[PDB]
Amino acid sequence: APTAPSIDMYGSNNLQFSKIELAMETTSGYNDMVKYHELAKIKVKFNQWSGTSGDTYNVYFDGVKVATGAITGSQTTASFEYGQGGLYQMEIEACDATGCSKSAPVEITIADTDGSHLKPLTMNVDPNNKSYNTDPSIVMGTYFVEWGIYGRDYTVDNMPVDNLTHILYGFIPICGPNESVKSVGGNSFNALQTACRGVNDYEVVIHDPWAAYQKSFPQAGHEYSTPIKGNYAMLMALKQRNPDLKIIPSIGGWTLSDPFYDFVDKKNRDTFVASVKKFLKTWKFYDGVDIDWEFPGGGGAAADKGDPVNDGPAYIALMRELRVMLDELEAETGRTYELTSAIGVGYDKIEDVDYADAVQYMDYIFAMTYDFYGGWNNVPGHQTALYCGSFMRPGQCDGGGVDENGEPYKGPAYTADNGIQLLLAQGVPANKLVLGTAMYGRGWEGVTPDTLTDPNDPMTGTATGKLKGSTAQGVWEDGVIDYKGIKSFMLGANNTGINGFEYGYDAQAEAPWVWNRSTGELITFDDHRSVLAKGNYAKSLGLAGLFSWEIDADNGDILNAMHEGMAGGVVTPPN
Ligand SMILES: C[n+]1cc2c3c(ccc2c2ccc4cc5c(cc4c21)OCO5)OCO3
Ligand SMILES: C[n+]1cc2c3c(ccc2c2ccc4cc5c(cc4c21)OCO5)OCO3
Repeated sequence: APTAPSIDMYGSNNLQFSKIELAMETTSGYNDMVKYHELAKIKVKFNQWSGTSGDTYNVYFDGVKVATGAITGSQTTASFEYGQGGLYQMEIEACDATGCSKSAPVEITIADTDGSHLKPLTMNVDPNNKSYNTDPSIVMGTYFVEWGIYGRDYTVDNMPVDNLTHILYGFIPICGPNESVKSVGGNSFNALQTACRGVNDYEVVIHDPWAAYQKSFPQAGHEYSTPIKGNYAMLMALKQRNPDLKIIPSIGGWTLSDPFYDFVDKKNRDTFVASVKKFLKTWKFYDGVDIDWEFPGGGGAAADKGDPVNDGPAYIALMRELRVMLDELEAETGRTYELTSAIGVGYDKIEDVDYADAVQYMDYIFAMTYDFYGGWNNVPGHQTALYCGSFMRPGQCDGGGVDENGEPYKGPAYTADNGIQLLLAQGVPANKLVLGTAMYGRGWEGVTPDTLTDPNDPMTGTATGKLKGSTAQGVWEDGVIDYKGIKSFMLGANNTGINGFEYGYDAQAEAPWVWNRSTGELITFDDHRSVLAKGNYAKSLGLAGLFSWEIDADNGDILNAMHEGMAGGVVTPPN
């Protein structure tokens, strides 16, 4: 028989092959950093220094023949293409008319972006996240933010994955106009300009390739030379652990929506939709797309953008066109892909889209039932309430009244139910609506007892400015505090108030607050009671479930309350 091939491990890239080529120690344009191949190029060198070499080689993966070729004397390179990622035991055999002889088996890795080469992720979840057996029909969603791996020190293996159905990854930018990104300061705008170098306008890109696929996470077993690292390799390993989990890229958001206003021109929609198809072919762990345009008709970060006439029909066309494209991917792959969108729920945001037309293309609408009131001005109110609070004036709730100046309200007040009922009354099906819960508070200072028109209710006061604090307190921006910061610095373990704060609850609105009457610090948030009220409301109206912004800010209490409030319930999944 021929001499058995001896595999040259270092001549064959120690048997590590990848379908994706990712640049590693540089930051450049997206199309220069990311190159995906439908088939991996496998090149394995072997030698046969003694004896006869034979005529032909065969390569086996786990005892199955996957390639064959000619022997070339004493040193041969087996070259072939392979599609399916995984870890395989490889043997190389040499054959001639006298017989065949085979190398010892050795493990070969073919990396792919579905995580097929990876073991299930090792988790490190805060144990205050509890176990539930919520029915698998109900949505339990959250947003994981790409930058939460920095100061917030919250990584993919911290997520309480068994308590989630959907993880929306915030956020994928669109190349083009992006002045709003400069409002976050720091290097966000410049990092986008780098990502977009050599990329056509209106195509998606990864904003932070260090966080997405370059950073080595030791908890995930990453080495500097591992071919895919970052949050994305951890999400691929998480999908191996929990295969029914849906992980969906969220495109846009508050700071990244400026390009959507040019989608009134179909040519820019076509560029965008094609780039999303390419993105989902490149990054296989993703299960759909979420469109967070804030907002059709304007009222978002860009004060000079928004067209009430034209943006709704553009949004609807976008959804139509994305569902055509996702149907093409479903034909090509055999997979199911979801199309979702997070939307404003103030009456003035809902009126700018005919959701009765859009929702036929969509699996879910994530209703942004939060940010109703906040530190952008000095008017207290409930930022995430279901219903109208005690603080509101007569006729403010339904918008028939007049304000303190005598001027008509322009529409119903900002509450979750006023927006959910506007959506239901136009025919959006309840079982496509997902209710938002806040894992943060918004707040003010200067709300001292002398400013209250009703002494029992601090939401009748007036502020002097935004809540101030430090990042150790969960205050990453003035006026906004992580829930886990409110619990550590204002509520305490028994939920009865520490550090000079008192807890209160507006039972009409279903909304909690903490108030320090000495500093005038007042914070509006969601807590166990108000999240149980949202779950009861969702069960009552047959909504699809609940989601939250943002998972790094919880300590487990808010996601536990989301499950607790949904106990016993089931829903019909959208078809
Ligand atoms: C995109 N980034 C990169 C960062 C970063 C840091 C620290 C903070 C950030 C950051 C903080 C807040 C952000 C907020 C954002 C954002 C991006 C960021 C953001 O885009 C959407 O709104 O050290 C390395 O790189
Ligand atoms: C000014 N801002 C910044 C935001 C923001 C976010 C998320 C939401 C907001 C936001 C939401 C509602 C708002 C409503 C407003 C406003 C500002 C905002 C507002 O000014 C007038 O009424 O992550 C980046 O930064």
